[PDB]
Order: sequence, then structure tokens, then C-alpha cells
Amino acid sequence: TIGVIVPSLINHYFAAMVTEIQSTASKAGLATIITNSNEDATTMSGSLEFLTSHGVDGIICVPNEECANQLEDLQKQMPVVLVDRELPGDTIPTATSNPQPGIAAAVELLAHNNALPIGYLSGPMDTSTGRERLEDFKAACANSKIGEQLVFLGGYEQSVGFEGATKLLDQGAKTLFAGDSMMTIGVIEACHKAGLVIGKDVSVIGFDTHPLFALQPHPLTVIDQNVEQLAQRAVSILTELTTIPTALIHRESIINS
Amino acid sequence: TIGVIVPSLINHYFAAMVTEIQSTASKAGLATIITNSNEDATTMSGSLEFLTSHGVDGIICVPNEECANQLEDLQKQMPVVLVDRELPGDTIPTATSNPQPGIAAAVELLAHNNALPIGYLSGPMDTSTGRERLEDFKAACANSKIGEQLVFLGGYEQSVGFEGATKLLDQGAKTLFAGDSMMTIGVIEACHKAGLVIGKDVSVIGFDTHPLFALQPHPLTVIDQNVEQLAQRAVSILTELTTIPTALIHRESIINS
Repeated sequence: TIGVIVPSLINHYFAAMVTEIQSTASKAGLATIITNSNEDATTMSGSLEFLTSHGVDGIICVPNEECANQLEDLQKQMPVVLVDRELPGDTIPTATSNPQPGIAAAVELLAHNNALPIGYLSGPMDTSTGRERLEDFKAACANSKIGEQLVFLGGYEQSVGFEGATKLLDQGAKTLFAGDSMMTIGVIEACHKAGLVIGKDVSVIGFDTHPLFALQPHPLTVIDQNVEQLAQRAVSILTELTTIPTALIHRESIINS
Repeated sequence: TIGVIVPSLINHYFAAMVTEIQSTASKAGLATIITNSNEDATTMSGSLEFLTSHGVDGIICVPNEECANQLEDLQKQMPVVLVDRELPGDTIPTATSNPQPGIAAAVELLAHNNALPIGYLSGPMDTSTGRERLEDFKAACANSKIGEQLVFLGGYEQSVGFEGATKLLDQGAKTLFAGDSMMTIGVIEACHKAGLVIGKDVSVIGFDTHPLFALQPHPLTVIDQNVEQLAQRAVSILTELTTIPTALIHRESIINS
């Protein structure tokens, strides 16, 4: 029996991750209790306290930064592993995806297609995830020599991405490049509401693998993070108690200009 | 602290159900442990056993029919609630949705638009949920005087639905009418692989309220189950220790022929 804590379950990515963490754990003879923090430090605080109180062998977890302290203490006693998100400072084994290879290829591809300017739709800047990927998109643009692009600093709600993406399209974006599952939804909602055919009137780059992204009238080019391998690796590290690269799935949502 | 046990989490409907259950219970002062049974009775049996051994107060559960007996004993001591699915036998308070009003109106609406024949893609026949909805769709067709329509008896994998939906189209279906989220995915895949424009070349009725359904080029008429209300009902019956109408959201995936 192990414990897993995740910020959201309506996020298909985090529900994929726990399905795969659970399946790998059972193959190594271990059960799985899941918790959901709603991106709320107090809630996760509540969970960790509870999980270790009840004799779980290990914890695989997506750290809120506002929990850095309690998370260190449990190490000082509890086998802990962090996944997807990184603690901003000081030892706890972490397995995360490296976003640079996918982001660089998506930018490269936008550049060859003259599908510019790009409206990149950021995620919460309070996550290692949100900043890692915005650094990488910025460097890729320089490295691809297309110059500075449009950036919206999003957050958590589908509403935030819808509002973000609609503003990028106002500012002239010809490509919407989401940096999250949830931002990717806001981009779709935005193209739908504005009357635009993706892969025809505007280009989209999505983030993560949702089954329904592959089945749009023009399937979505997306950045895959390979959830299965991260979950495999993360449970390997929990039993014995690192980065998985990221990839571009080329589909049909980029116009050639 | 309470335990909620759900058969899947990649299922958007059950991820929404557990998010709303957690939310509602913290508004009544209760943390939340979630478990995921992958439609396997060994795992749930294991899980059930776990959450009682560790002194969580209540259990909200989506029951696997081969756990009726074990669930029974928990009552004889644990405040237990079955959601979504029902036990076929004798007791335990259950809050489920009633699928008849939604199913009747989707059928009624297919009948007015002569959008026939209908291929109804059932879910598993060993869930109270799969039978109920197949009975109700059969009666709605008699009640609307359209005759017997085509049925496929589906299951669990997006794959099964995609196979069933493609088979129904070979057999002449002009409307595909899923009985699940997963079946609704398989239905979309089937129209895409086949090259059919939903809303234009074929009609679709979907099941449950994925945000991405409302966005498709022709958004999807779907049967909404009101997960939020089910979840609130189930949590009141837990704190102080029944059916919820189903509804048709009329969008634009039915042709007028």
C-alpha cells in the first residue's frame, strides 16, 4: 500500500498519471490510495499529515511550493518522491519531464511554416512547470531566430485560457501555443467561439495527449510528456526507497503560409 | 475523513464526481481519500477492506456487483453509500441518476428529425447502468413508435465502442447513440476514421458532459447526468449517517432529414 497526491483529477493528465502509477505499483505488489489537493496547500498539508499517520509504505506526490517545509520533514523521518513539479530550492528524488526538446521542435516547426506570430499561452508562474516551459519557449524563439513572440501568463481555470487565447488573437496571434492541458482547452474554446477552423484559419499547438485532441477535424499537433514512463520511473524510485524527455506528435493543426 | 471508491479516473465523469464529492464534504468538514478499482473486484475488495481498517468515517462507493456481499457486512457494522450504480439484490442507501427522461427526449428528438435508424451502443450489461439504459432506450423507441433499432452491446475500452460504432454504420445507422462517456469517445473516433461530419453526414447523441463535447465543429447533443447533484445528495446521505433526473442538452449533432 502506497499514497499518491495530485493537484487535480479532472486534469486528464494527472488522472492518466495515477492510473499508470496504480498499475505499475500493483505489478510490484502494492496498493494505491489517491488524493486530490485542488492546487490548495492547506488541503495537501491535510493529506500528507494523514497519509503518513496511517502507515503507507511510500508517497508519490506533486508538490505545491507552499508545502516545501512539511515535505522535507517527512523525508527526515517516509520514502517520498515528487513528480511533474519540482521544489524550487534545496534532496528529495524527483522525476519530471524535460520540456525543452518538444518546445524547441514545436517552435522550429512554427518557424519553417511561417506560422507567426505565436501567442504562447502560459501556465501558473508559481509552478516549476509554468516557468520552465516559458523559459524554453523564449529561448527556442531566439534559437530559431524569429524574435520575441506574444506571451499570456495564464493560471488554472478553463476560463483563464479562453480569455488569454481570445486576447492573443486580438493582438494578432496566428498560432496559439498552450502550455497546459487546461490552457489547450481554452485555446479550443477560443477558436470555436471566434469562428476559426484550427489547421485552416489559425494554427494550434496543444499540450498533453488527451484522446479527443487526436480526433478534431484537423487533429492537433501536441507535445507529449509521456506520462506512462514518468509514472514507471517514479514508482521504480519509490520501491528503491531524473528527467524524461518530451516529444512533438506532428498531426494537422499547423497552416503552411 | 471519508473514503470514495470509483471504478475509473480517466473517465471524466467519475473524475468530476469525486472532485464534487471532495468539495462538498470539505464544506461539511471532511477530508477525502480516493481509490480507483479499474472495474476489477479484487482491487475494490482490497480497497474496501483498506479504508475500513484505517478508520475513515464513511464510504461513498460505485459498486462492482461481485462485492454486494462484502459491502453488506460493512453496513452491518460502516456508513456506506452506493453512487451511480446499484446493487441488484436486497438496503444500502443509493443515489443514482434516472436515465429515462433524457433517453426518451433524445429518442423523441431523433424521431421528429427522421434521423433513423439509430445505432445504440450500450455499455457493459453487468452494470445496473448498462441494463437500465438499454431497457429505457428500447421502451422509448416503442413509446415513440419507430420500431426496433440497432443495438451493440459494448463494454469498457474506447476500442470496443469504436468497433461497435463502425459496425452500426456498416449496418446502416444514421444516428449513433452512446450509453457512456467511453462509448461517446469511440463514436467520435468511428466518425472521424470513417470521414463523417457529425451534424452533417451522420447524427450523434453522446453521454455525459465533457467540456470538449461542447466544442466540436458541430457541438454534441448529449445526455447530462448532473454529477454535481448526485455528489451532493450522496454526501448529505453520508453526513446524516433516491434518484436524480437525467436531461438532454440540445446542441447541433442531429440532422433534419
